[PDB]
Amino acid sequence: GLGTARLQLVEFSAFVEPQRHLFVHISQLESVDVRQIYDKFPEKKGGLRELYDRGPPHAFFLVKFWADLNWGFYGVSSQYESLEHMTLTCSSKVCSFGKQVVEKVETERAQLEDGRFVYRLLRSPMCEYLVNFLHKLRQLPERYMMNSVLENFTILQVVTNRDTQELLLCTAYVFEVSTSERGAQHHIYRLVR
Ligand SMILES: O=C(CSc1nnc[nH]1)Nc1ccc([C@]23C[C@H]4C[C@H](C[C@H](C4)C2)C3)cc1
Repeated sequence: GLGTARLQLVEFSAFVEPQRHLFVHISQLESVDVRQIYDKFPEKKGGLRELYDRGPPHAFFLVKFWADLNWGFYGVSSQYESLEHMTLTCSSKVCSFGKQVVEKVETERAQLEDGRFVYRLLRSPMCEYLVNFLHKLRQLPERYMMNSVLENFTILQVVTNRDTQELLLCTAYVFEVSTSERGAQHHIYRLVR
């Protein structure tokens, strides 16, 4: 369960269309030390270090993906939900070799549905950098080469209460490549210290 009392992730996927092909997908708990991965994110400000210091720790998660790169419109879809009416700020930092190369900030207001509030950020066009990176990563002859390249590639997703500036969720994404026989997969972890 990737979430807290105030906010949970319902679904998340990154895909390409001409049906959809999902490179990664979450639809709806072990632990990992944050110390392990200060290096793969920015550090001197707004880093994983600074954010985890502020807390709360229970809002910090790690997701390892094994992506399916064997298959247009390149999109990302995400959905959150909560019991409180809120307006969310969703920040996404793509990092290469610890350095931020993309920051994407989006806003989504609560939508009342079935006795709860949903937050649907759907078919958001995948940024030009990742589309370009993806088509290159595709070219590689071996999976072990893809994994070598990917071990210096991470994403940091921060979801804050726009109105109260409070952190609701912080997710760290790291990536490997799966085979065709073994579909896309994910393993969600809890960040601790
Ligand atoms: O994390 C987010 C939030 S959305 C966004 N921010 N900028 C653009 N889009 N999206 C996300 C996630 C994962 C992937 C990728 C990364 C590797 C592995 C696999 C195939 C491709 C290469 C693409 C999954 C792209 C995007």
